Amino acid sequence: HWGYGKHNGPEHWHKDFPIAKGERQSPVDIDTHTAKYDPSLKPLSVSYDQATSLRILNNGHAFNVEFDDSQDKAVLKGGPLDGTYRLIQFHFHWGSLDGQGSEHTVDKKKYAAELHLVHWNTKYGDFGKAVQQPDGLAVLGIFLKVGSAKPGLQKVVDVLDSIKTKGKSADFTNFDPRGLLPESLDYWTYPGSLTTPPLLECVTWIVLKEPISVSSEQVLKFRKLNFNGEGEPEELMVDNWRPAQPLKNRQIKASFK
Ligand SMILES: NS(=O)(=O)c1ccc(NC(=O)Cc2ccccc2)cc1
Ligand SMILES: [Zn+2]
Repeated sequence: HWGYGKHNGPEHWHKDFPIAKGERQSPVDIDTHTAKYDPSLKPLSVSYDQATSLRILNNGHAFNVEFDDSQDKAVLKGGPLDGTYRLIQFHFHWGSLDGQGSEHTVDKKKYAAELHLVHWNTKYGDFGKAVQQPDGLAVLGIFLKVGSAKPGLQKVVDVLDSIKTKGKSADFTNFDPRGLLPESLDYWTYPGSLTTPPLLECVTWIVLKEPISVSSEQVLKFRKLNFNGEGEPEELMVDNWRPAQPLKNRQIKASFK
């Protein structure tokens, strides 16, 4: 099965998922000097006040904090988007070292980690239908650098002991994802894909310019998770990122000058 190792990692994915070599794959390098300001972009609207988190799951590739997406409770709108996109889960990608771990890069710079807040377009009724549409998903990407702690991340860090291995879940209610956002909502946007198999070309990417800072102790706790199941040989869940893919016939737009 696919993963992030030498024998099943990103260079192999195309054999089971030929769209890996498609026309709108993610992540990409964001060349800041080549992105163009688009004055018609609207400000983002992040409306997370009624968010209902339910559960945290180690799925063997990352950990997901899942939300109740059966009503408009935590939604993303505006920016490049038409319509209302409901938050279904967030997760991270991270490195074995502070010098790598993000999926997107900025002028070839890699961050220590990257947060993905995954949303789907309510016009398609459910997530499984949305991933089959070119405008089905909107993923809000936020870079993490190592420095000061992010207080709003700590509740996530402290539950990780309970979901160390693949297939473990834990109750995770009343978590407020607003505590994971930076001050500014300035962003870059482009059309792309899921960054893991099945690599579907269904995502409007919205990547914030301002990173959040997390502490060394916080990211070290991410690196204690396991890709394996309980009772299987231990392999640390680190370097669960896909490298930058060719931009091809796309322009990255910026919301700011
Ligand atoms: N790293 S990312 O945010 O691009 C990203 C976000 C989500 C997924 N996968 C699913 O959510 C699972 C699924 C896929 C297809 C159909 C039903 C379920 C992979 C990558
Ligand atoms: Zn992701």
